[PDB]
Amino acid sequence: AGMSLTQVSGPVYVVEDNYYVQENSMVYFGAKGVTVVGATWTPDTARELHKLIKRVSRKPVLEVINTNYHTDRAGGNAYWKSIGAKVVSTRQTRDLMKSDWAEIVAFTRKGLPEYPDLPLVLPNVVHDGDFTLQEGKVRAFYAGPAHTPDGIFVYFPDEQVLYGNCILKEKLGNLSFADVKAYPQTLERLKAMKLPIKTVIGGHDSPLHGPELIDHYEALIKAAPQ
Ligand SMILES: [Cl-]
Ligand SMILES: [Cl-]
Ligand SMILES: [Cl-]
Ligand SMILES: [Cl-]
Ligand SMILES: [Cl-]
Ligand SMILES: [Cl-]
Ligand SMILES: [Zn+2]
Ligand SMILES: [Zn+2]
Ligand SMILES: [Zn+2]
Repeated sequence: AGMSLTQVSGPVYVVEDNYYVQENSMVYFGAKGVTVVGATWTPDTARELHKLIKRVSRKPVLEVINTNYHTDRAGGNAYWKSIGAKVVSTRQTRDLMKSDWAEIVAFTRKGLPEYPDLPLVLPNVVHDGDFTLQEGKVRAFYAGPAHTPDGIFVYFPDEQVLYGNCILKEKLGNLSFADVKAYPQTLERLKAMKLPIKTVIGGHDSPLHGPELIDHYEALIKAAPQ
C-alpha cells in the first residue's frame, strides 16, 4: 500500500510511508489519545496516515513530533494543525525550521521535483530540552548532531523501542546536511545512556531492526568520505 500502520509492540506502531523516498515514522496509542512521531512528507501523506489511525482508534490525535526540521519529518504539519493536533519540537528544531525551511524544501525538490512547494508551518509546542509525552512513556531527547544538527531520538521505555529518526537506517544515504565527524560521537553518546533496547526503528529503508542498527550505521558513517 502507499502507507501502512503496523503494530511493533503494544501501543507502539510503525508507519511505513512509501511516498517519495520511503520514510518510516511512528504512532503511539495512549490513554487520552494518539501521539504521532514524524509528521510524514506532506499534508496529503499526513491525511493518509490519519485515515489509517481512525480505523484503529476513535481517540483524538493529540500531538505530532517534528523529530527534525526536514521535509520528511515536518512536511505534514499543515494537515496536523488543521485538525487541531499540537505540533511539537525542540527549540533548536523550530529555530532551524524558521531559518532553513525554504532551503530544505528547495533541496527536496531538486531530487523530487514532484514534491510540493510547501509553505512554512512552525511547531506550536516548543521545548527547551529533552521532554516526555504520554505519562513518561514517550521520551524525546537530544544526543548531539548527526544527519541534521537538531535531530532527536524518541524512546519508548515500556516496549524498549528506539525511534532512529533519520539518524539510524540501513543505507548510508544522502550525507549533504550531515555532520559526518560528529555522527559516531552522537551514536556513542546514545550508547553511553545504556537504554534497554529490543527494537530500533530506522527512519528509512526497512524499519524493523534490533539494537545492532546503531552499530551498523556507526560503522558505515565512520567509513564515509566525508
Ligand atoms: Cl498490526
Ligand atoms: Cl524551487
Ligand atoms: Cl535526524
Ligand atoms: Cl541488517
Ligand atoms: Cl536487525
Ligand atoms: Cl542492523
Ligand atoms: Zn533530512
Ligand atoms: Zn530522513
Ligand atoms: Zn538490522
